[PDB]
Amino acid sequence: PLESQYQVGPLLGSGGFGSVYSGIRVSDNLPVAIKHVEKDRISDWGELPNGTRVPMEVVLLKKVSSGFSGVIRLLDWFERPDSFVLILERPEPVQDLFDFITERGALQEELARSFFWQVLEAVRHCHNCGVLHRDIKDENILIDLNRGELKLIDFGSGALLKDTVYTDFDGTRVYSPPEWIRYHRYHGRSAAVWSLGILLYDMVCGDIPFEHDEEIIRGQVFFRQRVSSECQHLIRWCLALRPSDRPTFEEIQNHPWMQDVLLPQETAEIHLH
Ligand SMILES: Cc1nc2cccc3c2nc1N[C@H](C)/C=C\C[C@H]1CNC(=O)c2cc-3[nH]c21
Repeated sequence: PLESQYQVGPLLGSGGFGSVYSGIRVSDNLPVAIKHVEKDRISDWGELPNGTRVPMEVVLLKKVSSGFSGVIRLLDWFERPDSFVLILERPEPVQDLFDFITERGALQEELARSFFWQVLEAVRHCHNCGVLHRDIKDENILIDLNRGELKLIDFGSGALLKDTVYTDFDGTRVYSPPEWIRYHRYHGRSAAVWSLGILLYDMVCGDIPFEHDEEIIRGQVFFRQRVSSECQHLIRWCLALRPSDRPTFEEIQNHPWMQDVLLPQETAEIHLH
């Protein structure tokens, strides 16, 4: 079933998420990504409308799937005795934001604005679809280098969006909010805004602002690179200690630093080509 449909290429990466290979769909030569995840390594299980027991990740990807290119598209999935295999769309050429920032260092603010805006549109879409990502970070963002379009990947730490408190977390600790560190409690949207503040800092400074738990709890932001006052203000707002002091997504996108965003194509032409 999987063998007669897909042609497996080289390993793209492996980690907590599992193992992801490059691939081609034989029928139409479509570039794909083949993700393998061990059953033992999945703690978060979900159910389809069919009543079928699948990883939460599959549930969440189906819930976010549409013509919108800001989230990775799940094309197909398969169950093996000891693993689940996910077929994902693969943009070509592509590079993850972590690698991109590593190569460029700190991003120009115009470029950071375009990237951050697109991330915001992607996250808002997820929330509007009842999906919380819980792992927003540079490594989980792909850049379509031709089109200047960004894509959220890896919903393996995600959950159904709810208005009540989360007492579980499996994403990246250095992106997690002080209320998680201190109390093991957080709410979806406000935790997501914190991680977005970490991400934005990372874009404009070339690195994350905090490494240790004590740094997260203190939440004192030091800028190691030249960053405009407007951007600094937005970052500090997203990184407010009290979750209710953090901006809503609307407030972020209405912020003066976020005005006059480039289109993705304009972004690629100026910054990527
Ligand atoms: C180059 C590349 N293309 C991709 C296309 C579709 C989906 C993924 C993807 N990943 C890469 N490269 C990255 C660096 C490799 C592993 C990261 C891994 C992280 N978790 C995922 O679910 C996922 C999806 C893709 N990649 C991942």
